[PDB]
Amino acid sequence: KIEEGKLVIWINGDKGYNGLAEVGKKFEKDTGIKVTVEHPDKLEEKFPQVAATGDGPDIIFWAHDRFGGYAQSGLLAEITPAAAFQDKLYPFTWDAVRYNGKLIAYPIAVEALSLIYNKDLLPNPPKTWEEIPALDKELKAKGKSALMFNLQEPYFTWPLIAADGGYAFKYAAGKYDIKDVGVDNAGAKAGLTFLVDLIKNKHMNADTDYSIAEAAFNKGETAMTINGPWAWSNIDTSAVNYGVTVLPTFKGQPSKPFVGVLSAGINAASPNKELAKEFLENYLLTDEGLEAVNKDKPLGAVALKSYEEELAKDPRIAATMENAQKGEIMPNIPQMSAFWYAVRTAVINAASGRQTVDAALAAAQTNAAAAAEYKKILLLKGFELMDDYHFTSIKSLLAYDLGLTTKMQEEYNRIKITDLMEKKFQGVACLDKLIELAKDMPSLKNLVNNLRKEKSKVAKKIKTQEK
Ligand SMILES: OC[C@H]1O[C@H](O[C@H]2[C@H](O)[C@@H](O)[C@@H](O)O[C@@H]2CO)[C@H](O)[C@@H](O)[C@@H]1O
Repeated sequence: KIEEGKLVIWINGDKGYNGLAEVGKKFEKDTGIKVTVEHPDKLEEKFPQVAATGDGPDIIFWAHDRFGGYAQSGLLAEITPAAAFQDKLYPFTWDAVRYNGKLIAYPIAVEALSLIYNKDLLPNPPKTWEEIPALDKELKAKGKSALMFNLQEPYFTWPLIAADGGYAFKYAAGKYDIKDVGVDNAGAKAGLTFLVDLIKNKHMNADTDYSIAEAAFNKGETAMTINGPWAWSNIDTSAVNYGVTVLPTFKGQPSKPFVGVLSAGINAASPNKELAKEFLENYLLTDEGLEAVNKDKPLGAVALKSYEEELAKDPRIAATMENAQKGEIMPNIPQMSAFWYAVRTAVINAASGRQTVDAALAAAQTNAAAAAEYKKILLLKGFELMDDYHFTSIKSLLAYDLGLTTKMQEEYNRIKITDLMEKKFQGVACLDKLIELAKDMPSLKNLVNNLRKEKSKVAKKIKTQEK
């Protein structure tokens, strides 16, 4: 499926993919091996879909938080660099790409969000979130606004949720406790409430996304944005005299961004693993290779010691690391996918008014901790106890809810439907839905009765967890 004798690379559309293609051109000139760089939409979801069957790119780039899930799924080749190469990168960046004792990617660069501000509109940026409402009032009187940033991805709101105490998974005695989630504690609620209050008081708009915020800052319409180093080169080309600085404090506490390590993994199905390693170690992870990417879109604080010694003198990188040091490196555990999905739903629902802050975060807390368990019940006590005839009928009844074509209704197995069903009906909702759909099927009445019992069992187990 994957073509032998060339390299296909996937990297996100906000990174320096034209600079990476230039590294690939040098590789081709030395070796004759052509290197194609692509930036597919929804890359972090598309890779595990195609790689599951042995398709996809030779090399996948993403922040390290997704890579434990990919490795658990067997989608990644183990990385075994010689000690001489391993010593060229900072040890903590190798930690970010180690999963169950195995290196599963090459670390490239350390990313953290900073406060970016327009020095002509705002010579002295605010030290606190709490000052921003008054600043917005003052700027609105000049036809401007104080702050716009992407409110569709929870990555950008996390620094504020985490500031007063919110967390993802508790790190306890050397490992993450996948049952101890910190998204509905008092600190998380306080931060999300402040965000929702900014929207209620017309200092931000719930529909603001990456493109809208970037355009508004780079056109000089808003005084501040929150973004990572990849954003700097577009501001450079704009007319904005900008600075990069520490994020504002909340309730006197630093904002705590999730720190990501841009990482490159090798597809377990690649027939080009030797070439992919040669490209990543000896073409990309060099001063000249990282510079080629960095001049396109800045990487942040790179993992390669020799080149970071040059970048560290840049005040923008100093600000990036100051923010990174106030935050936490993301876990790479497989549960991160469910965490991000739950938190994305909570922030969007709270910002839009669809849910209160308390209700939105309570659901995200339960579902980040318990989605896997509800899915196990749905699969093993629901779908695997019904025959193919009834499974086909249930897929037909779910066709509108899950968007299933006739071919999808034909090809999708019980594991896939379980995944899709819980994405649509999060947590306990997926059990309720199957119970509702199978209430009236005569041959499934026994199956349905036990699902009610299973639903009750986990409800008890969920409470014993919280107290
Ligand atoms: O919003 C949740 C999202 O956050 C992170 O994605 C970041 C990425 O790390 C940055 O490099 C940049 O591209 O922005 C993304 C947010 O739009 C996580 O890495 C990702 O897994 C998670 O879904």
